[PDB]
Amino acid sequence: SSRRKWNKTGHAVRAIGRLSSLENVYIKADKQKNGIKANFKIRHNIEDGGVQLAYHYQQNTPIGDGPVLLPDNHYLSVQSKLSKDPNEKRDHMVLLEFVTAAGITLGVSKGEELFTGVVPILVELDGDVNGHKFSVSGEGEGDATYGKLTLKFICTTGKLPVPWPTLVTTLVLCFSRYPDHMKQHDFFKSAMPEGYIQERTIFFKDDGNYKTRAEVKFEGDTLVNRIELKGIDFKEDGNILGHKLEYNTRDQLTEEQIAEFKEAFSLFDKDGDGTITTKELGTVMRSLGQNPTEAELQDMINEVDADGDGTIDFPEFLTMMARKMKYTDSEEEIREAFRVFDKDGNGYISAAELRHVMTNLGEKLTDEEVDEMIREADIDGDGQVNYEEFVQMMTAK
Ligand SMILES: [Ca+2]
Ligand SMILES: [Ca+2]
Ligand SMILES: [Ca+2]
Ligand SMILES: [Ca+2]
Ligand code: NA
Ligand code: NA
Ligand code: NA
Ligand code: NA
Ligand code: NA
Repeated sequence: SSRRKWNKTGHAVRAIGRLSSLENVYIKADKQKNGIKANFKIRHNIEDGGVQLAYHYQQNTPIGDGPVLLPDNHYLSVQSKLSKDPNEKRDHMVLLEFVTAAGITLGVSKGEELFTGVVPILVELDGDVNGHKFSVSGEGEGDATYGKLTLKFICTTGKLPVPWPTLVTTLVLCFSRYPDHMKQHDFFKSAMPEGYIQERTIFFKDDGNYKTRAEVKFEGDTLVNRIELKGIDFKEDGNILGHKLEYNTRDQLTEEQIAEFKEAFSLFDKDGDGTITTKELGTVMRSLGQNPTEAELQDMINEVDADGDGTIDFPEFLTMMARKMKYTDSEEEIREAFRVFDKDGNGYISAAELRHVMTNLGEKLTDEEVDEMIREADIDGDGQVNYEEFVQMMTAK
């Protein structure tokens, strides 16, 4: 009962953490190359705690001379699920994926006609990472109508020398659902059938990088992604070549974890109308130190604003807290979070610093309950909460 008094205030923090970060795929026109540029960050969980980041840079250039749609700035959201086929002797990856355009608020080309139904997909990649060659064959299909891909990947050369997740980004964004108001912004479909070239450089923080080059085009009725990948400067024992990444990753919101999110949701949603406004989000951040402009609040809300109505619908909110427990935060992000409470920087959250936050955030919290709270997390016994004591209060299971 003092336990969830953490889970509430902790999720409220990890929510402002999420709204402050850039988890999507940010697309902008590249008129220079009559094509587009994209950039996003990828979170790879490490099987024994922590996260590997992969900072992605992306060029798309069309293959033919056909006029193409060059979009205003928007983004995609991807939701990847990796599983195994249990009949499958070979090194493989079953990939389900949902891909949705958003980030233009409220107020078709020949190409789209080609994606109206279900389309066969074939993927062929030849890889060299630190000189370990491998090859990968995929088949599956894309209902563009829903933003759904289903694909199976086999490593044709035996054992893959890199964790499968690192390849997911590399192994067909022409299957994104664009909403009706955004159809004039789908370059990918516009470029079909002749195709686009998809070039990426992918930096794994504290490790090597991939250079990828991909022909994505129709061959008959089948959409085909052919890829060369070249990895350099990886560490023999680092997270990639040491296969130290989680494959599976946890997709299970216990009944009870959704309810933790609603208790949080309701800290922002002060009027209980089931949506969070710039006004309400401002109110909570101000009572927690930060002091952002109208501009920042709109851009934070627009990071998670599916319907593009300029507010966080209770559902839009759950989606984002689901993400933020699915993928591990970085040490930078946890520190930023700590420093919301550790309002002096000494590396310890005092009884008197928890009060300052709790009672600035608007809760009764008499000097009895405040201490019941501290004691909850205080493993080493010191009457204060240190950074590693904090990371325990901010994890699942
Ligand atoms: Ca509200
Ligand atoms: Ca919304
Ligand atoms: Ca302190
Ligand atoms: Ca302590
Ligand atoms: Na340009
Ligand atoms: Na073209
Ligand atoms: Na190669
Ligand atoms: Na690039
Ligand atoms: Na290459």
